[PDB]
Amino acid sequence: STISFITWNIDGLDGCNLPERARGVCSCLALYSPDVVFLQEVIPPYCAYLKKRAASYTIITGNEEGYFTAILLKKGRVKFKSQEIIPFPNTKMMRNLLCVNVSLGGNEFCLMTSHLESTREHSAERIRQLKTVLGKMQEAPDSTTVIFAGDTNLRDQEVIKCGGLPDNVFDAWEFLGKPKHCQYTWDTKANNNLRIPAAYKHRFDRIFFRAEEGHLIPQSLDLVGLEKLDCGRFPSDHWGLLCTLNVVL
Amino acid sequence: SKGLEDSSTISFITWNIDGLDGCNLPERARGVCSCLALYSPDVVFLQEVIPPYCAYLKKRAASYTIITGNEEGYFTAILLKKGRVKFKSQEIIPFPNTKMMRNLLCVNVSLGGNEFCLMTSHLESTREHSAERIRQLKTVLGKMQEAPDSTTVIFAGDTNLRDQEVIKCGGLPDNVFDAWEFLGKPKHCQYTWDTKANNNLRIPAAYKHRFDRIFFRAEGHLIPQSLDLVGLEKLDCGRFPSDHWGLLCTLNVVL
DNA sequence: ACGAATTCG
DNA sequence: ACGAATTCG
Ligand SMILES: [Mg+2]
Ligand SMILES: [Mg+2]
Ligand SMILES: [Mg+2]
Repeated sequence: STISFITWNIDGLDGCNLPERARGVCSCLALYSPDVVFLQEVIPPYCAYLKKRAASYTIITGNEEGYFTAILLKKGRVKFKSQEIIPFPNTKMMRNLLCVNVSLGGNEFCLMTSHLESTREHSAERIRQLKTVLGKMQEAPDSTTVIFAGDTNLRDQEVIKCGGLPDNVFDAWEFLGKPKHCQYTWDTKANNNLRIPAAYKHRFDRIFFRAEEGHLIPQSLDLVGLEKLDCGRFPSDHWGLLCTLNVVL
Repeated sequence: SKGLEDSSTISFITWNIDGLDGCNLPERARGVCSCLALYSPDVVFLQEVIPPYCAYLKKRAASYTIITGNEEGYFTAILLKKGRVKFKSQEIIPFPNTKMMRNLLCVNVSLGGNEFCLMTSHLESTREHSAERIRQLKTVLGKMQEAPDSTTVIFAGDTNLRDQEVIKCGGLPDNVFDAWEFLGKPKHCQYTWDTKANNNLRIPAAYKHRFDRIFFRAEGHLIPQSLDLVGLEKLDCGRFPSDHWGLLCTLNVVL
């Protein structure tokens, strides 16, 4: 019993080349055919595109206006049981926490995504949001496997300020030994989309999990969306993360 | 006049006089000088002095010896009342990472039968430069601690501090006190920069800060007596001498 | 969605 | 020399 997924901030707020870039995202999704896709910065017409292009997935969204997150669940692999949205009462960017309860065969999951408050300036609110996420991860029954995957905008120091990850919550990248090839998910040296004429890189996109001992084992982690499209730009200013995991009973 | 009874007292003004605003500057300098004439402080600590402003001080505050923190741009100064203060030396300590030509100016003097190290600075400005401002504060506090134990150390200047930043510094050292805090945090002189009450910068909003502060090293030998704002009167041009209020402080040196 | 600089109210 | 918003590099 395995589960595979992609998490990706697809920069729907960039209107430039957006249709081509959306098609680019989905060409990448088609190659890997993940069980679950967690998306951030979806906008309404992008969601409308996904409802047709990804009609083979159940699509759950974090809002209906502005920009928002989504979780796509592969029909026939993933059974959708419920969705839950938890607000971030002090967000200035309409951010929230989107959760879905699902099963794959006999295994129950709570899958969660968010786009935490952006920029250095909003560190304090981002930390409060992270605490909300970690709190929610603890609520599921012990028998349920909890996975958060999303755009956290985190700096390592902010996780320390937060108290560090709890003893029963793990970061998939850390678990896999901090591989260098997929460390940075936002990198202005390698990615030209924002036209930032400087080199900055961050591990903004992260995966946290809580599972009974050895019931969830990350197997691989890889960057996706690394190829330029016809327009000479990438699907997004972020790279996506493709993760495969086994559920070991 | 300063007679026998007041011989144990040092009085001073600290004031960022906004020499970077050239508009109405000569009239505003005359306003500052009128205040100095009224209170006749022993020492004046100034920030944002520019070279033309030194000429205005030589004309309208001629009884003060002027010691400056630099020769060009904008800089601090310490003014010493002739006949009261004996000038012994001046020291300038750089702030190697300043982006605003800031530094620490110290003047060693004798006054009223006591040796003093008088210090001023204009610490790095704006919220954005908090980290550098904190580094500079540490330099200042370190220098206050280094002075010979017999000397009385007083810093007065424009610190640009927010209260949270002093905490991040770990707070003032054990033998260093803030004069305003010492006097019980009086409300009348709490804010030294206030855009509701002062319109020189034409900021269309109401913000207020205790940017200008006085620190002293002491045990029981230096006792603040009073702290008051100055420069709260509009001049003929309808503007204040500066965007900051000045602070007038008197301290007693005790056996 | 970087840090630095600048504009706006 | 404010904070927020925007622009610049
Ligand atoms: Mg973005
Ligand atoms: Mg593997
Ligand atoms: Mg100023």
